[PDB]
Amino acid sequence: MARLKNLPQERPLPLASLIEARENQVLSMALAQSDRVQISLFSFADGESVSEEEYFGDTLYLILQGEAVITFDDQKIDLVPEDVLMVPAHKIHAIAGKGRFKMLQITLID
Amino acid sequence: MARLKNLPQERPLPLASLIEARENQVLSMALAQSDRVQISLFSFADGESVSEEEYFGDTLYLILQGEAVITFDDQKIDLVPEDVLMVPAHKIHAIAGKGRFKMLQITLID
Repeated sequence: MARLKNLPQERPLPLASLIEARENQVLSMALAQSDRVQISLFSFADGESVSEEEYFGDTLYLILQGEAVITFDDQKIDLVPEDVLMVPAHKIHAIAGKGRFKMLQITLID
Repeated sequence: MARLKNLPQERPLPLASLIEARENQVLSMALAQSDRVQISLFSFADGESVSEEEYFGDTLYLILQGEAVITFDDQKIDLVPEDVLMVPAHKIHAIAGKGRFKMLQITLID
């Protein structure tokens, strides 16, 4: 079964408050158990993660806190809190922090 | 095919900036074309919409701008910008603005 998880149901909280940010560690939390959609919170700093990724489905990134940079093909795109960017299926890309940051990722597995 | 849509791909924007808010009108924008997940932006004011809803899948609400109140069963829960609340499948609920507001809704069709 598809289900949302790890989110408040009785007292609302800011989404950024659900994950810490660390200088030297990468943190992640799944917000869905689903075969059709992956929804995750992530935090890291600088290039502590920074793998090149290429997903089979479309992805939206939402910056919750801090600044980040996304790289693909021709461009470095800078992001600040509240920015959203959609990266289409099969677009090779990488994301890195400009310092510490927190983001929400939604990816279609499709 | 499942796909994300109506989101910037080359210049990031704040999610709240993608929809206006109006006193007397309800606005909506789909951010996905999918059979597995519904992702939408909505804005309205007060009880201009305010239907009681009951979804077959889990829903997360994220307040982008303005204030809102969610009602279900025993409780009125107040929300402010950046708050997230998850409302599980089959929980009857209603959402109303405390004035104008904008929100993101993610609902599993499952």
